[PDB]
Amino acid sequence: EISALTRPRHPDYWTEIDSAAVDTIRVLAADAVQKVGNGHPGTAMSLAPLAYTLFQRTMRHDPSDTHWLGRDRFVLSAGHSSLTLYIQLYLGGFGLELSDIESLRTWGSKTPGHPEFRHTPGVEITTGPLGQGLASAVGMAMASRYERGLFDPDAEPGASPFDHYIYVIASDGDIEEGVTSEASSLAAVQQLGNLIVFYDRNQISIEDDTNIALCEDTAARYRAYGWHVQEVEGGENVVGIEEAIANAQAVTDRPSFIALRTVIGYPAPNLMDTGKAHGAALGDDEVAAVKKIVGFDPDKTFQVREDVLTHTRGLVARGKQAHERWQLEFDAWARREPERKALLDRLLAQKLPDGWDADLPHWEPGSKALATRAASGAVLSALGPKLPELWGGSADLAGSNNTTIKGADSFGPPSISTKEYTAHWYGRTLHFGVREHAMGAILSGIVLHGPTRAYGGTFLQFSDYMRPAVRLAALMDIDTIYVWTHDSIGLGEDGPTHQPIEHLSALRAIPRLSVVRPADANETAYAWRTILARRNGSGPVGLILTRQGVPVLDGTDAEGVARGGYVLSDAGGLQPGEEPDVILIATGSEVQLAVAAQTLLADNDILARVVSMPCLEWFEAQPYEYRDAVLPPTVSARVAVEAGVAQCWHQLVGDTGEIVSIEHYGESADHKTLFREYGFTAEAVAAAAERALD
Amino acid sequence: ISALTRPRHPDYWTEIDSAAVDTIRVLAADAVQKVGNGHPGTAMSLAPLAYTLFQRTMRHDPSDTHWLGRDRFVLSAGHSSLTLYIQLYLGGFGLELSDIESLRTWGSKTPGHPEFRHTPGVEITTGPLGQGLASAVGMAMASRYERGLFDPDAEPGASPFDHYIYVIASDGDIEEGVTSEASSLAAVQQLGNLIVFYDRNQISIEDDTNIALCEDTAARYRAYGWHVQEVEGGENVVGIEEAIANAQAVTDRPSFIALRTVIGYPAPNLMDTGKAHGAALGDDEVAAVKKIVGFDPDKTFQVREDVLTHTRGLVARGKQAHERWQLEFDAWARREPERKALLDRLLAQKLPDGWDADLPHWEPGSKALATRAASGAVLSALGPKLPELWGGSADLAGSNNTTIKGADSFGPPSISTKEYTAHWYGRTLHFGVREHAMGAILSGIVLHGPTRAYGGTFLQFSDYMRPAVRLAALMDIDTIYVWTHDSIGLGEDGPTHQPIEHLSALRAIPRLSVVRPADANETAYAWRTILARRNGSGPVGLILTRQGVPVLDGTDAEGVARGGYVLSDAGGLQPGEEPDVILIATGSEVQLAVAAQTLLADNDILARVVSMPCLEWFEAQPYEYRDAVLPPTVSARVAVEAGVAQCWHQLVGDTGEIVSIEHYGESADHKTLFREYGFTAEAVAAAAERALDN
Ligand SMILES: Cc1ncc(C[n+]2csc(CCOP(=O)(O)OP(=O)(O)O)c2C)c(N)n1
Ligand SMILES: Cc1ncc(C[n+]2csc(CCOP(=O)(O)OP(=O)(O)O)c2C)c(N)n1
Ligand SMILES: [Mg+2]
Ligand SMILES: [Mg+2]
Repeated sequence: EISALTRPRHPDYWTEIDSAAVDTIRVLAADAVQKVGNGHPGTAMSLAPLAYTLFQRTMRHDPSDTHWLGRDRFVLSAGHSSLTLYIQLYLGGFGLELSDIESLRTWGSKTPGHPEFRHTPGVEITTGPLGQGLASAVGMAMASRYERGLFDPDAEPGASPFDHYIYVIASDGDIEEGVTSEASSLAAVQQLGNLIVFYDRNQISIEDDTNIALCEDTAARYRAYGWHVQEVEGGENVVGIEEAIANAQAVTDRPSFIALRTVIGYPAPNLMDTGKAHGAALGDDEVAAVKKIVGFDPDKTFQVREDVLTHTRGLVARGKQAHERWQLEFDAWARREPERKALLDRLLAQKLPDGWDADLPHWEPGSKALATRAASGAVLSALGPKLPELWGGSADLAGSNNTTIKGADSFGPPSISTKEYTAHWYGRTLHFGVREHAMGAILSGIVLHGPTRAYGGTFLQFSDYMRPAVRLAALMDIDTIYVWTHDSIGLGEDGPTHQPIEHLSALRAIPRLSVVRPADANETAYAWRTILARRNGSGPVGLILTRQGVPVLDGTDAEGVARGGYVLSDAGGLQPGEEPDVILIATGSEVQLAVAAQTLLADNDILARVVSMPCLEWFEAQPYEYRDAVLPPTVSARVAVEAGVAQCWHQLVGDTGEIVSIEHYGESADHKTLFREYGFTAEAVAAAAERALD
Repeated sequence: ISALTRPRHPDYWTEIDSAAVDTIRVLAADAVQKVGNGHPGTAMSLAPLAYTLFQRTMRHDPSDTHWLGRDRFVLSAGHSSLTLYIQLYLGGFGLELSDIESLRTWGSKTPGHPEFRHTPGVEITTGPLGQGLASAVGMAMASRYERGLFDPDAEPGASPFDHYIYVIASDGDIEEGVTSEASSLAAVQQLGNLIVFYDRNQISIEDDTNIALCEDTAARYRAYGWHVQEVEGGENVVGIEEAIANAQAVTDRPSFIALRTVIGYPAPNLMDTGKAHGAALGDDEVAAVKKIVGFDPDKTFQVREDVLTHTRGLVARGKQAHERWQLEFDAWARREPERKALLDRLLAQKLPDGWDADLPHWEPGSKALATRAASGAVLSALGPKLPELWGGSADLAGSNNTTIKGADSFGPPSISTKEYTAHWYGRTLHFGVREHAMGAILSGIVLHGPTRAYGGTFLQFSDYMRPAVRLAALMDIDTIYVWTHDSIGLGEDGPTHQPIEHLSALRAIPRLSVVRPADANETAYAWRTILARRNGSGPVGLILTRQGVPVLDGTDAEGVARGGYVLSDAGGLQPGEEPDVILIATGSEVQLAVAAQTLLADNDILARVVSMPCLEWFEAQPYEYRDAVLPPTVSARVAVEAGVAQCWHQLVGDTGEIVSIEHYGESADHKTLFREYGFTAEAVAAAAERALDN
């Protein structure tokens, strides 16, 4: 029953020491949680044998260089079981020490409740929101193939220094989350041979026994996708685990899924196989009882036998040696491929090739009205050729997002090629399907895996579908790029389910997400330029683009875009010491109203400054000297214009300012009717400027 | 090719029916050609199916679209709105030919995507892919639970409350994560009366689906536990109708029917392409199509009299079905006077006498109590008195306090577990780790009938369910989202879990009321107001703390119901004496407001404390009330909230202060976090002082 599943099956090399190492994992987890009084001990206990096998034996990595280019990557998607990762990091010499384990979940420690990228050496990604790690792992896998395309394409299956695996530990919760279905469905399409996922199937979650909400045959589901699926029984069946792993490595045309049936919190006599093992301290009695069962001293805590540590720390030496062997192959590769090596070096130093931005498109103020999205495609098409690290695509909307670099092929197995798209393994164009959330997660995987630069595209509205991934990117401060088109009622007839209203405010609220909304075709070009150049740091970016055509304007300025907000034209106006009478601040498709109203106000002896604000976050990060030059605090008469809610503009316009906004849902009609009906006209901007003064 | 587009007409089918079908196709083609944008393709290929469902399959009355006993239909592929419109028209539901001629124009009854309440017989707003299907699930669940309340002892199929939910889904719906989650939980709950067609048609916006979709969708459905069947060809009405009766025969598994189809049949050049999906065919293709079907290529919106006469028979059929049904209902009413009284109470949106008589109270100064604990206490107290109130949690019942004490669980008894006994007419919902599906399901429930469902998860994960939440607000229906662990207050789980931008981001959604009780009593008053429907009929997100908070002096039911009210008046005041300063706070930060009020009096500063549990309710109150609470002559204002500042600027104005958190948190206990991030009475007091000196 409970006894059948928790029976050991140790391989031939496995000594008493290995059994002690495992037992050490289990008690360290129980003690670590007991110390702080809250945490997640149960899963760490049952997964000890698996985690042990992965770090000590399965994976290629070097504990003295967690940045080693050629390392296998591990992702703990079940982020609650952070101790699983922390203890291997400690046991194997990765940088964590016993005192870090003893600091679980305390202010500023290297071991927070969920693992954080950059806080701890050896953590490949922040996880915790369930689904995210698995879905991102898919991205990592995809990136490794694309990175292979760029550095060593002609190498043979397995023979490249750039060949490695992505290992993922997922739980029931990961398996239930929609994002995982999406990412898995697409992983199969892309035949990601080097992705190997363990699913800890343990019939437990926070509401205890999973039967109350989970009846599916997950393994069959994965077979349905086109994954390589295996079922292994029992947490202690290291033999079963190791055979599954080798079977998976041998399959190179399908990502692998190994469902491992387990009893949570083994061997806690009373608490195992319960929800309580998942998310609370076991209590002193259950901890003592566990120590007795494994032959540990129930009166001491954080006990680590010298022989155990001496053994596990052998990974340091094994790692070093693997790294030294790998180095010869790499060095050989560098001599054989000086060109591609120079690229690798350019990408790792985060530099761009000379004159990469020389073909940058330009449009003349007054020329034909051009949609900011069409401008983006043109800019992408121009920079493509000059930036091999740039790839990306769309969530089934390539036509509408303008994300296909002109004359680029598609990323995928040739057997997925269609009439419209030719797929090569080292292709450039990404097709995510109608999978925005997985798209988001994938993009974080891509830039976490390596130095490539990927972007993903969909309608602004569906930033709602991918929100948890965007948030996580910002938390991680990594440089993903989300192309969001059809940014307002401007989109017209598709109606209120599609038209964004709250979206810019809600996105601007996310600490560290830069929301970039170019006023016209040239601001667009200057935007990409600033994004790729990394002028404003290394956080995520949402690039907001219109469906409908907008004027090409006078007064646009690269340097000004890169500053976030700048003066598009003062009113003439003007004299030294000549503040303007009123400041109009606008963004994206509403800057043209600011301008036209500046004309209507001069014709009435009112002198208006127009400020284009393509990125409020970049503006706010500029020093006060610059900000007060653009928005002098002595001018209180201010008007903001944006086809979105007022919420995020109040601090900027102050007590006596006005905001021309949309506070309600839209309607199914053409854009011109919509902007008119909702009062997005030069006259309304003018009239607000006038009230701004009284 | 094609044998796919080959007809298979049953034995009753006449020439007329073939004309009826053909009319659907051209009506669709013209209807899009007129306005010059839209989605014609699918509406053409789905014609036979749509025709069969409304004309024949469904039990409904086209002159009472509110008929209690009607089969419900959901077109989850919202873009093919014409498929629903044309059947509404053809079958006498209220739409006329002029409505069809008004597709996608300002204020017409036929917007781009169907809109609940805008058109008679649209059951739900759809358009964001996945939403309709996921909610259909919720509808199915509602019907079961509604049967429990009205006619439980009736026999399988013998109830007037027994009917079906039909759902048309497309490739995009099938790809979307929310669909997976919903489907998976649909099988768990064994929703015998839910029957879904999936238009498997190898086409989406990026042309041929092979570029991003290789899975065997039908297998995947078998894996869940679903009664699956495959039918081949858009024209195979016989296949379709047998599939239909097979599905109705199976009463313990939700049924799924993959229909394989050629998009935009019979458009000679545009069928089977992405261009048939989402643009106007053009004049030639339209012409060509009429020729192929024997229609005048020079006349538009042509509807033969014998066609319409035939299709309109549905009015007559619908009438008699409604009449036969009435006898059973009336029989049922005589047989069940008590349950009829409930149905009547519920339809009139009434609450039983003394329903809020047991409402919990707590004395100011008593043991610190967490606002989530207060919620469960309240829920427990009202459960017995309100049969229509059900719901549960996204695998966090223990942590959300959503189980009504002494309640049973909703599901087949065979999913029962040690912790939860499931009955068919059980009350406690177990969504598992599927927040998005949870959101869509709550919308299904309250759309389907007059029951009142709530759903629970951590505030953080409103991110996972955002597109469902937003769609609820767009429809203005009275869903309820219990969001617990509202801030850094949640402690050691860390920055992936701690909400920062969420209150602001959620407040930004037009029509979502974000209710954050200050203490256990406010919590009780909040529920009272939500269930009373005092503030209208839209969605509510109820924000609750993980950690204990003081029971405060000056809480007031009437004030909560108003959204924002005066909690205390500084001690020094005279009549017509404004306070020196106003402290406005919410939820767990009100205690700081108070405690800084004491520190400010001890310094001869007279401060008003305003609790603002719901800013949207406060904003909806007349200015007389608002100015009574927040007199415009007092500029010296301070807001306090453990979230971002964004939503608070308009309220505190130019010279006010905001005590906010502008960055991500940290993994430590809650007291350390509030201290480190400046959430103390002193910091509130110091900010009051600066405001005065501005
Ligand atoms: C999207 C999301 N929803 C909810 C949570 C809260 N949560 C953390 S772990 C968990 C379920 C635990 O079950 P399982 O995934 O089986 O992990 P186990 O305890 O077996 O290792 C939940 C609901 C979360 N982190 N992310
Ligand atoms: C969540 C979401 N993402 C994207 C869209 C935009 N969109 C509308 S339909 C569609 C895909 C069209 O293909 P499919 O659903 O298979 O419809 P078909 O052409 O077969 O009728 C997309 C991406 C949407 N409406 N909702
Ligand atoms: Mg589990
Ligand atoms: Mg399709």
